[PDB]
Amino acid sequence: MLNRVVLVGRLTKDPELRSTPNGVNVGTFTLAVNRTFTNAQGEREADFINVVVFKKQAENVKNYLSKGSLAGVDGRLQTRNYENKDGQRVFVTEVVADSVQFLEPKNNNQQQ
Amino acid sequence: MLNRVVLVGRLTKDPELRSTPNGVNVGTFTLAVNRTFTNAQGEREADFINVVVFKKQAENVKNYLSKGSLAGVDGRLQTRNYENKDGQRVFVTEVVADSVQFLEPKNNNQQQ
Amino acid sequence: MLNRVVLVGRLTKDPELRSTPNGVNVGTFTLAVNRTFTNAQGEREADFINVVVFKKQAENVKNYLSKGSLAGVDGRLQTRNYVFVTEVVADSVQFLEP
Amino acid sequence: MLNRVVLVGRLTKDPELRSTPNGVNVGTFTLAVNRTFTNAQGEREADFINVVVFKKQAENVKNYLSKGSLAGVDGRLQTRNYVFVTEVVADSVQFLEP
Ligand SMILES: O=c1[nH]cc(F)c(=O)[nH]1
Ligand SMILES: O=c1[nH]cc(F)c(=O)[nH]1
Repeated sequence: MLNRVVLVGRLTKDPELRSTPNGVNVGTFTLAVNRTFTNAQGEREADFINVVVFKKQAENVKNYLSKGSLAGVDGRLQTRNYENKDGQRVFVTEVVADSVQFLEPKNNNQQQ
Repeated sequence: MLNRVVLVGRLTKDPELRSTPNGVNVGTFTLAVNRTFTNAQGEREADFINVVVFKKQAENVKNYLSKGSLAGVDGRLQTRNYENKDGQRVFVTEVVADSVQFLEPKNNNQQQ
Repeated sequence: MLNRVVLVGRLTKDPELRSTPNGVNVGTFTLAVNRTFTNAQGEREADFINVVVFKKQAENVKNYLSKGSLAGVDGRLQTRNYVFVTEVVADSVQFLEP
Repeated sequence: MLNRVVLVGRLTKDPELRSTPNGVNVGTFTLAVNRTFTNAQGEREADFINVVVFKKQAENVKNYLSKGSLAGVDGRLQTRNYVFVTEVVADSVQFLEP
């Protein structure tokens, strides 16, 4: 069934890259996306989307993407449930990126 | 900034419609979206997206949408943080629908 | 760069199916997409989008999709030339009717 | 019915700005959208999409957007006629450069 997400935002931290003994690399980062419908002084808010990326895309994210860089994301919305180390159920909604595009560096509105 | 979600899935329960004394109606429902990339016998999984709808769209959802109906959704991805009644922080990612389209009823693959 | 199109409409005619000299199936159809909001006059307009789909999905388009069938399409917007033509290249198609 | 297009590309020429006899500003520009994946030969192709934007957004397109400027576009796919023309009608435009 149809499931498509497109985002443009800025990374809040530098991307992390973990791995499982199953041998696959899993990159994660948070995308801060300012709301367009409230972009005006006195009411600018952002949403913070969790993006997850795997395999090849995941390493090109760790190399070339840094905290504060503008990135575009294209993917699916997916949900998980796990148990944290305390025994509480955790429900997650993340964007699984099919492609991540590097748009602008960290400080492009003062450097340009 | 760009933020677009498009979904087609089936409702897991009947939509709920709450209200605040601020006088605005807030409709909510969960959309179950089968993954396209695993649609085959032996590996069909779905993701369960929380959709939120307001004002007029929200009532036309409660009238005309029921558990098991196929619905299409178009909107933004948004995040909230609140405190539940126990004092734990709760982080939510939901789809805020701009439009909700009614596609097929509950039992359309046996009635058609 | 990002390029994504998502559509839901009905086919105007029956899906067509050709092949490439490389042996790849090329399914085509036109989708009538009603506008969700009416226009200044109140009438409902539809747009007529040309969709293209490849390989085995194109065969399932030919088998299970007919004139008037409701379909969802997910893909890219691409431009071709001779007369400039724009079509949606579907990587995914969803069959909303049996 | 659902109809959504999202694009990121660069303008091929300078944005144009006309008006309707009803007094609404109509901004137009062409966006060159590079394909993310290369083709069977390995070359990178771009698509050239016609974008249309209205009212005050069209004015901010004329002020702040120039040939070669990077822009994001969010809107509908619509079809017009005389020669069949398909354009993206932008409800939102994002300026990726100052
Ligand atoms: O009714 C139609 N209008 C336009 C078309 F391209 C088509 O196939 N059918
Ligand atoms: O280089 C270009 N190709 C096609 C176009 F429509 C255009 O404006 N520019």
